[PDB]
Amino acid sequence: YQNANYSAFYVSEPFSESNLGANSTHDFVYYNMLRMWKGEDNSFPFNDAHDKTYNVRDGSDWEKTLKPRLHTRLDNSKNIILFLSSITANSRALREEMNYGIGTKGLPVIVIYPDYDKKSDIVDSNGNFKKQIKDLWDKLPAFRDNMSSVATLHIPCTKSVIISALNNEDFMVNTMADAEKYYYKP
Repeated sequence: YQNANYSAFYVSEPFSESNLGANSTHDFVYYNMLRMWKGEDNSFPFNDAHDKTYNVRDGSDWEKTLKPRLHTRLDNSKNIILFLSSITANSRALREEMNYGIGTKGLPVIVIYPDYDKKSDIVDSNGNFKKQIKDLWDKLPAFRDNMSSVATLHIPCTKSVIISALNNEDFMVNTMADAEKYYYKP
C-alpha cells in the first residue's frame, strides 16, 4: 500500500500528455524515460503514481480538481522523484507537489539532474553542493525551503545510478534516513 514513486518536474502549462510532441518536451521527456524503462523491463524499480494518466499539468481547475489530484497521488507515494534542470521555471502545481509532498507529508526526494551525467557535477571535492546545483534549487523555492526536513538524494541522470537510488530504503518514507542532503561521492 502507498508504494508509488511520485514524479515531479516542470513543463510549461497547460500540458497534455496526449498531444503529439509531449514525449519530446522538456522536462516531461525525463518522466517518460522512466515510464519507458519500466514498460520495457518490469524489474525497473518504478511504480508510477500517475500510471492511469499524467494529468497533473493539463489545465484542470486548481481547487475543485487539480490540487485534490496532486494530494491523492502523493498520498499513494513513498517518495518523490524530482527532475531539476536549467529550464525548471514557475509552476503552481509543481510548487504544491513540494509543499504538500515534502512540507506536509515529509516524503523523501530523489533529485535527478538531467543536465548532468557525472557524480562530480553534483558536489565539489569537499562534499559541498556545487553552485550550479544550488542555483537549480533557487528555481523551485518550495523544494529549497522544504528539503531540510527530509532525506534527499541528489544524482546524475544515468540508468544504473537511478536504479541504485530507487532500490535504497533510506529514500522511502517508512524507512527514511535522517534528514540531510545526500549524494554519491565522486
